[PDB]
Amino acid sequence: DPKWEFPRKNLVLGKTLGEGEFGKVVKATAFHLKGRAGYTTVAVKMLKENASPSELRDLLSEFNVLKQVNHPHVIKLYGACSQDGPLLLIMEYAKYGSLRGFLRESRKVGPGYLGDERALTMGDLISFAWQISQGMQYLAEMKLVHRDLAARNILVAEGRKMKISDFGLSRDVYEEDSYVKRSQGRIPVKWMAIESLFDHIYTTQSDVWSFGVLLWEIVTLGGNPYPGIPPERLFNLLKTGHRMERPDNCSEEMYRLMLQCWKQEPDKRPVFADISKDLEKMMVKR
Amino acid sequence: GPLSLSVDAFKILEDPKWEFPRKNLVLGKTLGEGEFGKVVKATAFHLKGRAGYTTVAVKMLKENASPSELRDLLSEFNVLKQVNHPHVIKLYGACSQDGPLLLIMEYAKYGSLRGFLRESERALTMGDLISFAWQISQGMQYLAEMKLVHRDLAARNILVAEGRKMKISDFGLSRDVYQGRIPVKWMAIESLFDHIYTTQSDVWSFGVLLWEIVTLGGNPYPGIPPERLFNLLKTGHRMERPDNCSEEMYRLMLQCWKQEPDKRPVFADISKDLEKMMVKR
Ligand SMILES: CN(C)CCCNc1ccn2ncc(-c3ccc4c(c3)OCO4)c2n1
Ligand SMILES: CN(C)CCCNc1ccn2ncc(-c3ccc4c(c3)OCO4)c2n1
Ligand SMILES: [Cl-]
Repeated sequence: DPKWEFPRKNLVLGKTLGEGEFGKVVKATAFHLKGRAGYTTVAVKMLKENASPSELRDLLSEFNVLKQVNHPHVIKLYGACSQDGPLLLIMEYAKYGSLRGFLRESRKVGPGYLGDERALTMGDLISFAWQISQGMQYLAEMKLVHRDLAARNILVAEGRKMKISDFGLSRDVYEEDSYVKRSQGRIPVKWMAIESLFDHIYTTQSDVWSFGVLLWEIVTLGGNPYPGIPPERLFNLLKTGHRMERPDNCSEEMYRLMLQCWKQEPDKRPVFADISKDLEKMMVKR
Repeated sequence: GPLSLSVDAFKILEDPKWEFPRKNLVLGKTLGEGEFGKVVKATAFHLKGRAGYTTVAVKMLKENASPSELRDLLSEFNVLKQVNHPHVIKLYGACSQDGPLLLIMEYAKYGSLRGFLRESERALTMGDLISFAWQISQGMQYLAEMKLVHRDLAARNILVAEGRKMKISDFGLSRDVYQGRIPVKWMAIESLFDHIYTTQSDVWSFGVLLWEIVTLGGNPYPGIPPERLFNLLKTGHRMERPDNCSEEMYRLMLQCWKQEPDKRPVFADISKDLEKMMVKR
């Protein structure tokens, strides 16, 4: 695709920013990128060593989705090097790294959380969740299920702007408004809706469940969901109606929004437009 | 769904052959973590009615495990409880009643074959490498006769136990003849193009393993990205004879990579070529 193809000689790769089930991401610079003169600092996504077909399919899927979507709170694709060498996706650089990393650093780095980019209040946290909701609201309009919504898969960029990232597992639902997988998925159990875990059904409403988990991660400043609970225990724990407890740093209204995202019946869960409205009300009143 | 049914069976059956009391198990240092989960060294008291403490390896889910990772563990339990061979890593038991699911396995003090070769500045004869290749062939021959496809054969997925005995490990992806999770550089052409896996696709993987052995842990198709390998294999390219590799050994490799699965050797033939190398010093 000439719209996206970038000259490989104008890209220079540097240190690894992260490596895992999502693949490899390095910090880079691009010369004469999309008409910007001189060098622009970028992130480059590529396959890790000993890549499987699934990891190549995920890199290509990501390329295909980010070609079609544009939102202030979705990480930007700028280009690709897809000829005569490894597939490289050139992306928007997010200087603060993952949201999980950023929130966790805030327990340790002053001014920290207060109940300046390192100073955080409950207002900041509600704003982070609101930015992510708006991104997801747009993605749902675009008939996309992300499936991998989690604090580790959100990026924090210039001005502490939230950028939804990690589109490798995202799927089109234009027909039936569900994505169904015969085999077992690669989404961590503890972020999965009950119907995704038992029935392999992914919808915008299963993204709403995952958003509720992300909400619990945000207010706990990067806490580990269902802490101490082995993942195989979540089958029984969720079907008997157990949900994570209200954490210490959480209003009743915020906990009620989480509980609503974890309703057993997907249709009883709020939609992203309603989540964005609930987070707007919370902001304004405080 | 299929996984909730297996998890629940596993927590319920409490099979006295396999269930090991959690209080008799003492977990020690981490041996390895990755896509295969987490394995730690441990001691097990009265394992299988053995006296005192047996040193064991314990496999468990790593952090943030997916349904795929949990299915791989149960699936390993399912396959390994049915197999018994000196060059296949043994299952001794499971803990399914007390916190995280644990599999209790034969311990391999030298770790992975890949790690054991890359540190070889230890001394190996071509005779040893060919012993290693032969042992794996024996394990694979026994698995194929049981109609199990391993799918995942690689030097990183072979363990080295006491006396440098080879142990085939990583049975999570294995299938009983009668998804895209294997690294592309170990996959047969028909697995890449048509998603077929048979004993003959295990033989292709075995040919890549021979090449890792002879290069003392080399990286297959060095500096070729996996995305390009699809067209290079399709057009009949294969890795060059490596340094310190006989014609005989390299001919065995090339036959494991025939395009037509029917033209590859079976494991009995691979075993016989290494038995014949052996007697012919
Ligand atoms: C798991 N997710 C977050 C992977 C997202 C992969 N795509 C991108 C795109 C742009 N940027 N800009 C910075 C990073 C980055 C920084 C630190 C990290 C990092 C990515 O992964 C862990 O630590 C990045 N990644
Ligand atoms: C990827 N494969 C090899 C994982 C196999 C997992 N099952 C077992 C079973 C028994 N043992 N006894 C030692 C190890 C071990 C040591 C160092 C490692 C290691 C496993 O993995 C990497 O480094 C072991 N693993
Ligand atoms: Cl990404």
